[PDB]
Amino acid sequence: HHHHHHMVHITLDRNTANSWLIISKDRRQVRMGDTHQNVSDNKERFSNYPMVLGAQRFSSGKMYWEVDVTQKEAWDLGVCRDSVQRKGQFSLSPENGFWTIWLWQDSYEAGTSPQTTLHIQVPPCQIGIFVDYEAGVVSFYNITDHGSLIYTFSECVFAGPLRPFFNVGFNYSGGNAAPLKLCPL
Ligand SMILES: Cc1nnc(N2CCCCC2)s1
Repeated sequence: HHHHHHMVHITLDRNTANSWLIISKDRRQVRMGDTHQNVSDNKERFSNYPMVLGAQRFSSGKMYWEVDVTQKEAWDLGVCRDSVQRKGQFSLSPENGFWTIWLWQDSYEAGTSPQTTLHIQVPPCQIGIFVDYEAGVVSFYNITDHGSLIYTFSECVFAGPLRPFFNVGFNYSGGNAAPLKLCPL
């Protein structure tokens, strides 16, 4: 892929974060805390899952960013509609306004409904995410394996502004404490 030149600087929006998340001062890293992080509740916060949005909203153009997933057991990454549901239980699907992939229990899947098995020979330490708004495309790349394609959502119906989407995952196992990090351009 030659999408690197559409690189955008993503920062995390504290106001959308689950109340257990800890975002770094530079707003480029997020991890699950061991308790409530002493913030007030608001209608933006994801209540049921350790999720947060990027501050940036995209309604046109081509955008690229990279996320570090080193030593994590579980995570979700991608984009979502600005108007996705925040409270209660929901599935990650395009019908619900999400275009995502995840790791959980030693397998990688795309967030279609129902979900799709991914075929990854080299476990990624960094993921590239490419959005072509006009084309209706969201693609995921394995930076660790020379930028190899993971998955393409095509014929996407975004139906609104898009926001970068993150889930650091739970840490029931004690093996998933590591952060998600937005990698430098
Ligand atoms: C002013 C505000 N508007 N909505 C708020 N909520 C507090 C958290 C639960 C949902 C209701 S704060």
